[PDB]
Amino acid sequence: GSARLRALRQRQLDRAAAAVEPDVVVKRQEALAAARLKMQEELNAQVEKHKEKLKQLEEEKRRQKIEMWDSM
Amino acid sequence: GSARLRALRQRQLDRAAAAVEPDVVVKRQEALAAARLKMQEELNAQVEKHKEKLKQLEEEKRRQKIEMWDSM
Ligand SMILES: [Cl-]
Ligand SMILES: [Cl-]
Ligand SMILES: [Cl-]
Ligand SMILES: [Cl-]
Repeated sequence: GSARLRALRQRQLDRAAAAVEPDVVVKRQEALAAARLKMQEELNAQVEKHKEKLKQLEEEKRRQKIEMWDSM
Repeated sequence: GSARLRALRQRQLDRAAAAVEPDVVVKRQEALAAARLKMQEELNAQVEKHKEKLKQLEEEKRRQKIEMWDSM
């Protein structure tokens, strides 16, 4: 071994432990939570868009029937 | 006037009346009804597709929540 290698190991240990230090853990959670919020906003907007489309399609179905009876 | 013009008028009258002759009326109705059936089949398939999408989006919303609680 050597002094340089012993220093390298210690720095690797510092890096390995840093992944789960409290500042890192909270920042990484905040990043995950912000991504989840964005994705929930997008899912919600899609849900509303599909509901609106279903409303419109039902109205077109009703119109097709009325139109027929009107044309008689 | 003239014989050719009197014949032309009579043929125009035949054409004008032909639009509402019974064979024409039934064939034109069958064309309208076949178009309506096609459009109703397409509306119905769209309705089912949007319902399926809504089902999937609701499942993704639920998954996002479970995943969070699981990650704690
Ligand atoms: Cl470590
Ligand atoms: Cl849509
Ligand atoms: Cl006529
Ligand atoms: Cl869809």
